[PDB]
Amino acid sequence: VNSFSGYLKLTDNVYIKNADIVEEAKKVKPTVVVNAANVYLKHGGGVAGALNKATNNAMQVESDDYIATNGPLKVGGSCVLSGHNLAKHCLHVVGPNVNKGEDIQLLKSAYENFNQHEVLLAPLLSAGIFGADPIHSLRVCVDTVRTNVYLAVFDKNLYDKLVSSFL
Ligand SMILES: Nc1cnc2ccccc2c1
Repeated sequence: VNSFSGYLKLTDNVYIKNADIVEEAKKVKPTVVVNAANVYLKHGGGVAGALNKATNNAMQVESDDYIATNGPLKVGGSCVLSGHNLAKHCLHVVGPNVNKGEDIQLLKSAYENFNQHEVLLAPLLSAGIFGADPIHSLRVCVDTVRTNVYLAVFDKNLYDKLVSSFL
């Protein structure tokens, strides 16, 4: 049993809810929250900006030190950093950004990072401002992630379309 409430069950391991991931993280304090990161860990907008704002910029300060030491992530890659006030850990995952011309085949590699964690609170990778089709992102999630994933969708209209269209 876990603390996640109000989710619709899509598969054995994938759950979905219309929710603000920031407000969900604050309530649950999950072991892992996933950030929709870029390779520079520059958290300016979208999920990254919303989570960073909720940490009072502490996520960005930590991230800048990580990049100064290690250099940029790979598209499809990840790193584990602090969850600050939101979670124990934040898994920063880089999905391909279609608005930068990145290979959408890298979305499966991105979701494979989730398999290193038994339970996660996450957004749909590459969806929203990353420019991918969220329906596609949910299909790749279900077909790639084997661990237990609780997906938060910010848009109510999109949530209803994701559920209604789910095969
Ligand atoms: N409170 C907010 C604001 N913006 C967001 C943008 C993308 C995903 C979630 C968000 C949550």
